[PDB]
Amino acid sequence: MAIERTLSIVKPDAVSKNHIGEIFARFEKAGLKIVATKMKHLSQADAEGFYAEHKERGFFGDLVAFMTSGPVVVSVLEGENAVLAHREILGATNPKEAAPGTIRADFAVSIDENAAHGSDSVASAEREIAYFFADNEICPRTR
Amino acid sequence: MAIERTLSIVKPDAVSKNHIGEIFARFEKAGLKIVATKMKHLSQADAEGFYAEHKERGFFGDLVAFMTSGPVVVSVLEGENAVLAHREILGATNPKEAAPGTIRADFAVSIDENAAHGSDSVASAEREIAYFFADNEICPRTR
Repeated sequence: MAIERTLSIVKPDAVSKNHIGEIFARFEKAGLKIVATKMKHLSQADAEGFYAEHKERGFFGDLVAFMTSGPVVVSVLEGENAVLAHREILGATNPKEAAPGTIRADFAVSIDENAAHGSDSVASAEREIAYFFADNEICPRTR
Repeated sequence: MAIERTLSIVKPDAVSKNHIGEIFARFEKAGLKIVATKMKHLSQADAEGFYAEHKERGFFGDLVAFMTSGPVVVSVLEGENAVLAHREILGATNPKEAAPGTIRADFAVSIDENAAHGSDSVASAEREIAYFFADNEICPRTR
């Protein structure tokens, strides 16, 4: 259908075990294009701001701790049906419920340590992308 | 077996052909760790500054034009013997002279569009890394 952009995060687990390349390759093989990317070590404030909607939930602290335990790679992916297609390759949030051959199935150890993040929707994608990237930071493909 | 850092650039050809993941994976498979990375679209000044040592060369204009023709990915790779090790997996600058299985052999179409850059020495690596990255930008692995 229409060209969408979605946020990817390779989480501290997948980075520490050096799966950045393999994961990126999954994106690109499925036809998604990386139009922005950067490695970051999120501060407590960064993670808390990003996951702000879950501020009152029981798992908030766990989530913040895991996402600040080490450097991540934050990326913007562009393509047809990007949000859902990205979601398909990632697999279920729960790696034990994730289908074989997906990123979570292949690289995730647990719920907390589930390798990668992807935006849940187009609406969530715009906010998440805007959280990590200035609009002039997202590089159109020339060439 | 002393740990070094070297600069990697995925050039606009390999980026436009969506080989970022595959190339990254080659790095990680070789025991190198990605400790910094970002996608950038180099300005003419950016490119001219980085390649300043070739300013007087005839091919300078072609080099700058190609390296500004589209987005690149600049990265810092870390590991034992990183400079030389990176150059081994990259292969010869000329893809016709590159060994099988190297990045240039697999992803380069020509000498001009040869997929990727790697620092040629420790002195140049220290300069190239500092050109694109603040020390505070290079993320040590904490897990």
